[PDB]
Amino acid sequence: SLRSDLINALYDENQKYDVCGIISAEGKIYPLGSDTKVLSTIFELFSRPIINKIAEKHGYIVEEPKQQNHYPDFTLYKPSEPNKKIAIDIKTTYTNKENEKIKFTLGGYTSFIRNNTKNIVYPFDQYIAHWIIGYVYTRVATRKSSLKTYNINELNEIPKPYKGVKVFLQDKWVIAGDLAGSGNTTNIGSIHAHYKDFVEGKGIFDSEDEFLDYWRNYERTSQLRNDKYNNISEYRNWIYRGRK
Amino acid sequence: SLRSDLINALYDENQKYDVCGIISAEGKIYPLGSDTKVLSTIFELFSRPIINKIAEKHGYIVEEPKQQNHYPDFTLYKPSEPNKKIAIDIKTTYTNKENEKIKFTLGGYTSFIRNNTKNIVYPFDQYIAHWIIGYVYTRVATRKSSLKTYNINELNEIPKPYKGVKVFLQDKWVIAGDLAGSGNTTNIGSIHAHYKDFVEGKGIFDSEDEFLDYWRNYERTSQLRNDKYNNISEYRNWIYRGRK
DNA sequence: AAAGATATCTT
DNA sequence: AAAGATATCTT
Ligand SMILES: [Ca+2]
Ligand SMILES: [Ca+2]
Repeated sequence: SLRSDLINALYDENQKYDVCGIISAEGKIYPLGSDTKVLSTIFELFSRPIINKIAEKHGYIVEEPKQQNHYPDFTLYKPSEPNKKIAIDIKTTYTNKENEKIKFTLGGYTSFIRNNTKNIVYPFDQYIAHWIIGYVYTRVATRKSSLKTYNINELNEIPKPYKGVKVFLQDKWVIAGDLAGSGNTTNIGSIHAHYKDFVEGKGIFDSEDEFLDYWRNYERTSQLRNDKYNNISEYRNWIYRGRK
Repeated sequence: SLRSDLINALYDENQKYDVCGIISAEGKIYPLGSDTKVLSTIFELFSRPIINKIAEKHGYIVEEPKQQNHYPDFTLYKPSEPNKKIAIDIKTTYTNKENEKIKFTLGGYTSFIRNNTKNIVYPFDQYIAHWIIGYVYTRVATRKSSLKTYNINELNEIPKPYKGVKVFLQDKWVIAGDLAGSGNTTNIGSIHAHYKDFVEGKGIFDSEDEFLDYWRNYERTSQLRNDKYNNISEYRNWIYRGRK
């Protein structure tokens, strides 16, 4: 399917190619930075061509946002089915060692999930799926990457800012956790778990209806949450009390 | 000086090279996206080797943050002058048509400017200068040719997501404005003016002491600024009255 | 954890 | 503008 073909293409492309720099039209190469900020940009650009290639094989148009603070990264849709749009968003995180627990931020809990047209390319009720493409890289220990430039014959001398990178495709609701991923920017937190848990889809929500309801009523601070719910157990108890 | 040599080298490099993609160690090239999240990253990486080359000719050490979430991008200093450190930060913004008015976010007003060791590589009082390397680009809409991968022999055929990149080097206090650059992430706002105003330093503050005092006492919300000051005129009146 | 830093944009 | 979106990290 579109999903199985996209997952296989992403696994493959990642296995084959290691991004190592930015290149000018003149052929001069500038090495990469160490932060997640440079690597989440690089992972998004890396996935673009793949997503477009797989979508075209399946008859889906691909549209990126026109505005800069909108979701999702990629909107897939057949022109004959306007309300079967698929949302694909790329998220990234790091580990210091290969097998520790990781976690992502999964977008806002106060924007398009509470308002049908807030910060989103198409009305939220036109989407039938919300997929996360998750990248995880292991930081290199060196905090002094290269400060020189390179030519096309020195490609294999360029220090890579990661040791290993893994990628998965999973539904957003399935890997969603019950604790905020950020405070002032109010992001859904994902589960806090090993990499295999995201691939396998071992979450905490019983359904996408429960995931949406949880995040739609989650309070912005601890103070407010202490009178309602802080976690999935307290949310289920809030449901028993009659949403009060 | 360090400064004059730095801006000549930045301006020259901008003029002679055009970034057009991310390259892998295998040689495959991925085209660029058109938003500031991508261009911000590319301009930082492009400037890194230039900053280090010029810094080294003046006998300055270049140190980058060891942790994410810390200012500044580049800390320059001599072993003989440890309390005369120079902070350099790269800021980027865009324009829809060449030469319209622009504005930048200049860093938090609630971190290192109010707490000497908050979110900064070195205590804030060891720095004697805070420079901004400002990048401005005109946005160019992505087309179909940006959605595939390229080989090195097609470098000059890759479509760029930008045009007319301009760069300046200026003191943070000199280009600082009196209105916040962001709400929930409490950043200082720069003046709102044309590129030449930034080059020439036509800001609203009379001194770096006034800049600092203004942003150290600026309240986070309009509700609170209503009773204090919202702009330079109100701040100067408040000061005239005895800070009340 | 919770809350607020890191940079910039939109309405 | 002011206020809160865009991603993700630290503490
Ligand atoms: Ca996104
Ligand atoms: Ca910075």
